Amino acid sequence: AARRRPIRVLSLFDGIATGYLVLKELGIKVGKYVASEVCEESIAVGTVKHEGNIKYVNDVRNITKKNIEEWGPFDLVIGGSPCKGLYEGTGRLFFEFYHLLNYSRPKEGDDRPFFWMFENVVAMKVGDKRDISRFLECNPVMIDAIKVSAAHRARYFWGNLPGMNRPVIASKNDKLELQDCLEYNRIAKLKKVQTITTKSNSIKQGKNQLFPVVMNGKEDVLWCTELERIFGFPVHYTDVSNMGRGARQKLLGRSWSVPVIRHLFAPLKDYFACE
Amino acid sequence: AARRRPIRVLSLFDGIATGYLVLKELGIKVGKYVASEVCEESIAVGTVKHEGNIKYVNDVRNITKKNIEEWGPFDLVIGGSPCKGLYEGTGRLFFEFYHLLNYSRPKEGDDRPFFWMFENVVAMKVGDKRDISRFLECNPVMIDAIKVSAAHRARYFWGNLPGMNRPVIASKNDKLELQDCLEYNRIAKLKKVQTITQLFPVVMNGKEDVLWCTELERIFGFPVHYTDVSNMGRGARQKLLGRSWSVPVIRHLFAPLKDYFACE
Amino acid sequence: RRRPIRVLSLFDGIATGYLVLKELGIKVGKYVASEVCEESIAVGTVKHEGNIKYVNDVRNITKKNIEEWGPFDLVIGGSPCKGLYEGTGRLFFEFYHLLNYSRPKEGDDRPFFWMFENVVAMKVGDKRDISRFLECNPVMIDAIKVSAAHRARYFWGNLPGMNRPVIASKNDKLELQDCLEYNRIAKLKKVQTITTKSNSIKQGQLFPVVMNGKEDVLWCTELERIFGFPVHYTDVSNMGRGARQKLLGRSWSVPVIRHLFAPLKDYFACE
Amino acid sequence: ARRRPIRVLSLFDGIATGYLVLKELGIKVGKYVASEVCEESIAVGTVKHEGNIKYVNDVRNITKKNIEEWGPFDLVIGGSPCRKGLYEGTGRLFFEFYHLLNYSRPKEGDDRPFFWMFENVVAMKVGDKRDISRFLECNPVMIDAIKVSAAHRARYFWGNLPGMNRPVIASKNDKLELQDCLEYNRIAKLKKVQTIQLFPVVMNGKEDVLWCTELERIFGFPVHYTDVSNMGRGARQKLLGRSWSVPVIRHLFAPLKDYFACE
Ligand SMILES: Nc1ncnc2c1ncn2[C@@H]1O[C@H](CSCC[C@H](N)C(=O)O)[C@@H](O)[C@H]1O
Ligand SMILES: Nc1ncnc2c1ncn2[C@@H]1O[C@H](CSCC[C@H](N)C(=O)O)[C@@H](O)[C@H]1O
Ligand SMILES: Nc1ncnc2c1ncn2[C@@H]1O[C@H](CSCC[C@H](N)C(=O)O)[C@@H](O)[C@H]1O
Ligand SMILES: Nc1ncnc2c1ncn2[C@@H]1O[C@H](CSCC[C@H](N)C(=O)O)[C@@H](O)[C@H]1O
Repeated sequence: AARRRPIRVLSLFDGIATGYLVLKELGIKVGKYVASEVCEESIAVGTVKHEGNIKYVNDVRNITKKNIEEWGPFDLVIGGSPCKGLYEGTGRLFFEFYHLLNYSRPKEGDDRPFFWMFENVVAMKVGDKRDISRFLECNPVMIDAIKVSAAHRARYFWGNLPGMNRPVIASKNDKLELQDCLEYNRIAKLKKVQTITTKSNSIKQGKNQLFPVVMNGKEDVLWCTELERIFGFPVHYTDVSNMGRGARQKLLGRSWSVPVIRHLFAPLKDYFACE
Repeated sequence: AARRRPIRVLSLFDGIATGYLVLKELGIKVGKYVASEVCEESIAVGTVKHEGNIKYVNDVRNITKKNIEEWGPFDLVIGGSPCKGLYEGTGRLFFEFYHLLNYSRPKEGDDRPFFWMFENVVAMKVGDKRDISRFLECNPVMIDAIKVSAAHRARYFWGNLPGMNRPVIASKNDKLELQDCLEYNRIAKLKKVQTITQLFPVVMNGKEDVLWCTELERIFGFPVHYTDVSNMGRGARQKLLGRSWSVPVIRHLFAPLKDYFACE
Repeated sequence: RRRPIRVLSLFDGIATGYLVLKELGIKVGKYVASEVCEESIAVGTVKHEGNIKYVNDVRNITKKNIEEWGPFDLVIGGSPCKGLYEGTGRLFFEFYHLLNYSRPKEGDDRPFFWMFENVVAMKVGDKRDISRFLECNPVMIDAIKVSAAHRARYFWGNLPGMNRPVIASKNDKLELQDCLEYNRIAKLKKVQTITTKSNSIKQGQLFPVVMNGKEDVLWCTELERIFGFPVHYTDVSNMGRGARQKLLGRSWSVPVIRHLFAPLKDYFACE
Repeated sequence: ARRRPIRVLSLFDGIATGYLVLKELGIKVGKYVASEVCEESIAVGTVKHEGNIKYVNDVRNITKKNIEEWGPFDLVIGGSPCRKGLYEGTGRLFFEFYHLLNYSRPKEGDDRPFFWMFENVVAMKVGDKRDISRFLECNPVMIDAIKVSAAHRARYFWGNLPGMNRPVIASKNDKLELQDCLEYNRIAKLKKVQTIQLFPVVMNGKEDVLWCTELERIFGFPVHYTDVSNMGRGARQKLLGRSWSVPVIRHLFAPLKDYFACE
């Protein structure tokens, strides 16, 4: 942290503040974090677990250039689309990411560094993936969390962060297999779970809808605290505002894999203040 | 400057080649004119009436960046949307124009002149009009042909052409009212025809009658018998002219390009 | 001391006669047409700015009318292309009677010219019969000598130098590639005879024109050139391919009618 | 004063009513050319007139070279064959009469007298009556034989003969009523026969049709004028049914005496 400043981030579709969490877990000094989220449950998680440092705004469709020019400047712009295709409904929110990203980019004649990233699910009509790549002038890299977690989570990542397209290597602290994410006296029938959506149908193996955990000879679904270890979140990250299996699995099912995002944000320690 | 060159233009959704027609009438040298059009009847009009000077390609969807670097460079990129909204069906062809326009833009910092234009009708959702303004980073200038032609054709013009908000004035040769565009022994009830896509406008021999194809051509400012090509009857001639630009509106927009490219 | 020509054209069609007299420079003082096609009437009414006095079905033209509209210096007619004494063929007799009513009274030296066209494809007895009525033998004139299309037609009449052999002019477009628009190659040099039905374009059934490697039928503006009509002569009253090919298929070859009317500059005013 | 015999071409001559009327009229006939194809009809005028009538053939085979050879002619006459109408079938044989008539007319400006006549039935389409008048440049005069014979025979007569509209008067020798035409012991129920369902004649209180000799007196022909070439009841009535009425023609031809030689 020499002659550099704290980072100034604009996270759209921020969810449960995965981005702010990683910048802190890396030790990057976070000067400003602007989140555009509508889920009042998701908003509760970042407001509490990060002690109101995140400046929450509102629906991304009501953000204007005048706002981007005032809240800014931004060093980082990140967005993860909501998991009808592109030009219909929720998918066409990407264009709201497109415009705010362009409004945030440095003006002609400002060589200052500017990084961005946009995640989207791998399950996507190839006409759409080809289209986003045309808008962003950039081709995605597929990063599967299986290499760094105990879950299949294939996602496409556009952007320009240093060493994105670098291949993924695990760390010694990553709970690599399901038995490492489980609580006491729980035996994982498998090693890697299938992809996890918001619905409970994603917790049982695809072929016969079989439970992945066996406690006391009887099969059981995963607990909420065990989902948090699978996605790399801190334990009890989502124990907020009286949420049950319903919400907790919704907020996590939509989320990023934290060890994946840390793989992308790790080189940002080079360009901004750290402590 | 003074050492100018002929103009290199890519025209998407070209139709009946109003852009090339307005250019040669303006007196500007055209070195290349690349057109993207899929209507064989429309293709035939610009192919015949301009002696193959127009390079046709195909469906704009099949144009890649390699094509733009082969056929380029370009000084002018012009496009007119096909009149469900923007994000569905034929409205979303605009994004194809959006990418090919950005592909064709000069290299960053290249001081060469480069101008573009995009047209769309006013009968458009305000949500789509704003979104196009957000994509192009530009606000439309509305120009109605009523001031220069005998037609109601209000349209939005996105672009960076010199002086687009310039006031629209008529020429000495602009056929302003309907009676100036009619064939022999025909009298016009009206003086400015409403839009073309329930009283008849023309009375001949005391019997009401619709306009003729040759009369539609004079209304939009096209040369007479401009659409008499490829056995097209009243049907095709009307839909081609119905979807087409008004010539004096375009000549108004393209006029200041003479001070940037060659002439004669 | 000559005066403008006064002509009565029966079965007038698209006013080929008026168009040719004009292109010759003969001053026309009165042109009385008998035509029923509302499309054809529109073509001569517009292209000649209403100088042609249209009347109607020839069967309602009476002697009292010929004496009112007259005198006539030229009386021309082309038959509708079942034989003579049946159907539309026997309209020739309506031409026969109006011609004789238009003739100068016994004791009038004034010049009087007439003409009657009919198709070569005709019963051998019907050709003898018309020639018996008109006291005149026909001369076969084929547009193929002056145009790019076979058009064999018989011409009864008494115009100066009809039976003269046909020779081409410097501006006649004799081969098909002279009548085509841009980027079109003619597989042929001379088209077979053209009729109203669309099958006249396919050569007994090859398309005559090739564009972009794909063969195509003739366009309308190319038919106008093949017959010698001015281009866009039939682009009138929202007519599509249906009417244009119908009117031109029945039409006269303009370079042929010019051949016959050219010596009439000697007998009437010209400017 | 210095007149000559009459040179006549009769088309569709039938049983030669023209040559009969001319000699009965007292007019000197120098040449009579007839176009007829019925061999029985041909036989009547050949025998009843001792070959003075020059028969040629079907009118359709008569060319202008013939009309110049056999001519000149002073009289051209023709009766139409009596329905498809004019422009179909036997109606259009009129046009063959048309051209041969105009072939025979004098050179344009020649003052010599030339007379023609065309006959057709009143049972005619008005459109064909109008067309024939347009061709001939002439309007027909209707003459019914009822005024001079004992029959209904109304026919149109196109032509240029002197006084064709002249009022029809009967002569002292015209057999006017049916009883005057009948053989012995036969009584006529009627006074005038309709054109050629009760019987007209009653012989010995029994009904009976007319005899061939009685038909010959009805049309004004000489008695036994058709007793030629083994002709039975059928043929004689056919020829007489299609014939002219002799007194009607004599009416038309009477004024020719003041133009040609009479003896
Ligand atoms: N119209 C809108 N404006 C702003 N945010 C929206 C939105 N519609 C959906 N969102 C939010 O976008 C988020 C996308 S899910 C992904 C969020 C992030 N990757 C995470 O780790 O949680 C959801 O939480 C949803 O609430
Ligand atoms: N998918 C596609 N690719 C290329 N061109 C298309 C297209 N779909 C429609 N078009 C063409 O785009 C035109 C839009 S109408 C506008 C034509 C033009 N403004 C003029 O002055 O004539 C239509 O003629 C249509 O044929
Ligand atoms: N009964 C009638 N009275 C008047 N004209 C008629 C008619 N019947 C047919 N016609 C016309 O006669 C024409 C014969 S076609 C010949 C027209 C002329 N030769 C030309 O160059 O166009 C047709 O146009 C037809 O409309
Ligand atoms: N093709 C033809 N050429 C010459 N004569 C013909 C003919 N066809 C029919 N005819 C004749 O025309 C005649 C019509 S009957 C009229 C004959 C006359 N009126 C009389 O007094 O007898 C018939 O005798 C018939 O034989």
